[PDB]
Amino acid sequence: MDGVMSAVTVNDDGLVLRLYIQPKASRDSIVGLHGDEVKVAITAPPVDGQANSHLVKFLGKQFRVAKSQVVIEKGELGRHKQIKIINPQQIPPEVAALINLEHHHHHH
Repeated sequence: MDGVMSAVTVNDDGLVLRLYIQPKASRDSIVGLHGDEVKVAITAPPVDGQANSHLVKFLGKQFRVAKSQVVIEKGELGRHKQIKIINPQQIPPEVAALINLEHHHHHH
């Protein structure tokens, strides 16, 4: 929106995943990843029970963590999503690109 650039935060417990869920796409594909936001299209119906199931899955699977480690801080009923990964086990490059800083400047 202005000058902040967010989408995820690394606390002292794990990491937060804040993106914009887009249900009724056709396939769980991240084709709307923004430099300041993240837009993923899940192929889940307009109901949470079905979407939420996919949500806890996509992460729980891709992150391989746990459902007890995946806390939805917001999005339960909104396109927005704020999942929290406690005791992370596997972090995809996607979120790593902002944590691993793929940039360099002859730093020591």
